[PDB]
Amino acid sequence: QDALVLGFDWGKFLKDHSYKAAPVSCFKHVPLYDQWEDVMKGMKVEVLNSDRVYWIASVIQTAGYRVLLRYEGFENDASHDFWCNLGTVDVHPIGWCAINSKILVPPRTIHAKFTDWKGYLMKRLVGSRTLPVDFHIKMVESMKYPFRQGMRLEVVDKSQVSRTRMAVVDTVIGGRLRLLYEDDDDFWCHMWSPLIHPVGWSRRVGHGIKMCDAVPYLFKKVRAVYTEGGWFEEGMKLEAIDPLNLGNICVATVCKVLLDGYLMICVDDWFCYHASSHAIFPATFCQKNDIELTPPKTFNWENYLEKTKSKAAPSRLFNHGFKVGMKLEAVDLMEPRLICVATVKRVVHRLLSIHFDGWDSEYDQWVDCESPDIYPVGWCELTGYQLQPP
Repeated sequence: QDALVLGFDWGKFLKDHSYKAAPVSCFKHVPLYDQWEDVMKGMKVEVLNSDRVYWIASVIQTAGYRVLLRYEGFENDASHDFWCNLGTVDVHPIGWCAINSKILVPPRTIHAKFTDWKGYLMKRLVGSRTLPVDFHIKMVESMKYPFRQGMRLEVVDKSQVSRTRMAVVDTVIGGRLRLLYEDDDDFWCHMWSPLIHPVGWSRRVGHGIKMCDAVPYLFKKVRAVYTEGGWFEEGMKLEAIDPLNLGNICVATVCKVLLDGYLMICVDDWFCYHASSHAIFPATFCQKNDIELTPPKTFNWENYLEKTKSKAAPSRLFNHGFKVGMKLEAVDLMEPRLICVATVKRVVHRLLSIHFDGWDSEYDQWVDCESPDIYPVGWCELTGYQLQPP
């Protein structure tokens, strides 16, 4: 028992501490997102009986992809409750045993409760919901990814974030890509990462670049931006999450206007943000929202604009269910191969502060609520990815 070290168990973690998990419906980029919440408490499934025979269980609690199940017949007895990740093969809709010549057997723990188990189950199933038709089928289908090993793309260079660099796709897992540079070092991101781009992008838009190809339609397209009046102009001041230090929201400047609504932003090296990005904010955003602003190398915006003879980028140029204390799995964007137990520490409109459980607060990351680098509880289990414990 003590020999079998399988790593982090969300179940043992969440039971002890009465924690809430961000639900699957908060994450648009994950498997089963579009089939979810036809998952709810009291839903009935056929599952393996562990005390190959199956039995019926009911959802007591949900945490990301994982459901806490209670075998039918236990009623209020919670001592045999068990967790099930809904991305596994051995959870089924009611009726599945009948079509697959399988047999329903009560757990040995409660088998002597009733003689007429069939009648008991009938009374328990009247008006019950079960899993969708083709639920696991629609899931393995959504997890055939457009990005394949061998596809070439442009990725911002971690060592010089003001240029892109060529990379070949190496591994695809759950929409996450492992990248290898054209010229032992590697890079992990999500297929929706604003960091990756089709070949010919940088030259087209005016982005610095070090210097078969994945085609434009494989890549997440950005939002159109509407504004009455002028655009962003070089020299305009704002606030931006520092890409090199994601715990920090910094005093920043529009350093270059590129094509297609893209901007090179500098901290007062340059980094490209789209104008629709949620990682840029109008001057005084942090002050209005009780977020520590990182000043240039007692900061005050009016005084700064004055000392520097600058203007603030106008507010009109800038453009879910998460709650403080919710658990999730978060990429450590400083080492993106690592996905870790995390907690939502702050919710400020669209912005989340994600805290890595066990790690110091300096390691906290600001990310948008729709970031592709945060995942529900059970996600690493569902895809086969390794989760880092607290």
